[PDB]
Amino acid sequence: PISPIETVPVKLKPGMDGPKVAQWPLTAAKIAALVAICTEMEKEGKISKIGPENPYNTPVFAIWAKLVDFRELNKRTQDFWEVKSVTVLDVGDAYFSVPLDEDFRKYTAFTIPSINNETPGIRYQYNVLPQGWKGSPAIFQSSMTKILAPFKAANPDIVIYQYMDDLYVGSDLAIGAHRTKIEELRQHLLRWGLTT
Repeated sequence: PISPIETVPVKLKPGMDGPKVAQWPLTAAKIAALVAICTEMEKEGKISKIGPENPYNTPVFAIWAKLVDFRELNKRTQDFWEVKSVTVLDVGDAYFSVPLDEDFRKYTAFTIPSINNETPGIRYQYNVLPQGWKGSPAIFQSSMTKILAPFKAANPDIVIYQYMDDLYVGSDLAIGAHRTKIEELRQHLLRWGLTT
């Protein structure tokens, strides 16, 4: 889903405009692939079609996994403040549940190419943290930290540590009472839109 957390305000570096990078033609398999991916993403509110008033563009590609090449956007984006039983929870896909600042969404515009240069191509922008964008790790870690604050309070007998994309949970609880804690954690995250 999309987490009910407030967005972090983000800006381009001073005197900078958004990227306008031309999209590489894609393999017909790749385009059909992206179209299915984006369709669900749109259905889920993760991305939105955009109008002629958005002039920006960043190249995407498929690998099916959609990949965005935010090289150019990353250069124009402000800097961020970069910061026994053990379970490692993969929260990599939970980026797509954290809202992206509304005023910044327009800079993430991308185009899925049209088959055979026929149609114009569908334009979308992100409503959530895109992967590979400069500020996602820092905004995600920060949001994750606020979401976990109440859980850590109630369970100070557990060490929750995040290396980006992974949540490391450790405790000296027996394998059963620890596994139960992992499950209470997963349900708490779920309350907040994050699925793990």
